[PDB]
Amino acid sequence: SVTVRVPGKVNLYLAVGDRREDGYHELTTVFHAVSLVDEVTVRNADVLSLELVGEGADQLPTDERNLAWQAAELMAEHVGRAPDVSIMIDKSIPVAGGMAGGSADAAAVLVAMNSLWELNVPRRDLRMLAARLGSDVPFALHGGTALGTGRGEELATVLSRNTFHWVLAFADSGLLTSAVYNELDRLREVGDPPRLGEPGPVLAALAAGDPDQLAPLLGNEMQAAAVSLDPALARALRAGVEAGALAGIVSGSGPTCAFLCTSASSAIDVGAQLSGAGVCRTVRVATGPVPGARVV
Ligand SMILES: Nc1ncnc2c1ncn2[C@@H]1O[C@H](COP(=O)(O)OP(=O)(O)NP(=O)(O)O)[C@@H](O)[C@H]1O
Repeated sequence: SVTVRVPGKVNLYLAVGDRREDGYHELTTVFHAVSLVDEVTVRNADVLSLELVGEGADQLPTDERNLAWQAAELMAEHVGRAPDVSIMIDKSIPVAGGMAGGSADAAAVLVAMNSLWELNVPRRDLRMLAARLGSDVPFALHGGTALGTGRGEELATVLSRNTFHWVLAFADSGLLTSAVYNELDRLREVGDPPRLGEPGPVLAALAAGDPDQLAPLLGNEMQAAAVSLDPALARALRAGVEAGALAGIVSGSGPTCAFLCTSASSAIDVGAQLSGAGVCRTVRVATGPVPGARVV
């Protein structure tokens, strides 16, 4: 038996290219792994099986619709083997919370099988499988913080002088990424929504470990479009700041709102205030960066 710990992610920066076709938007993102994690335990078995435990885990498929299952099938096929493993996932990355928990579990399956079967295929081969699986699996292997420029290309590692302290808050209902991109396209036709800074300043603030410098540079071009559809998000972001956060953004298409705090103490206090105030379904504290999928 091998257990791998793998983190969920938040996007600190997301610039979304103008629609082209067939209706694509080129994404430039700064990905940041944070300490809400799943732990995936893989053992040899007679047949592939998958079980998940933890809040929300009962909502998830336990067959080939689950990326972790597809990961086990791909890793085994890659080494000409049958995927004869049992997979147990202790899920603590909030479900449907926009932090790419199925992608983290898939990355963890790759790493757990690599270690369990004593194969030790190189990291390059794992990144290759992760790309086949889906667009967030590569970052779950990578972990830390990284800048991503587009579909294939390597992620670029960004090191920080100190850890950052987050409050992460999850709305009781997610939005379809489809709809948010539509409202983004429309807001741009009808007007001029926020267009982001360049990502170099964001990387410099991260490198410096300076949350006061990072805070006004967090951004997400999808946020306006989310907030257009669910205006409640606007009051939630304001509430988090009223609670003492430096800044808050929506991550991705939501439902994660991410609030950068000055310290672990501050995040505890901001988190308490936000939980008390009921603007969100779930409120959690976290630190980042943390490592990607690794055997524990
Ligand atoms: N172990 C898993 N494998 C694959 N899909 C999953 C898994 N868990 C949840 N999902 C699916 O993805 C949605 C729930 O999200 P989850 O994977 O919990 O983080 P997320 O909300 O997907 N973040 P993102 O990848 O950024 O969209 C639902 O439609 C689920 O069916």
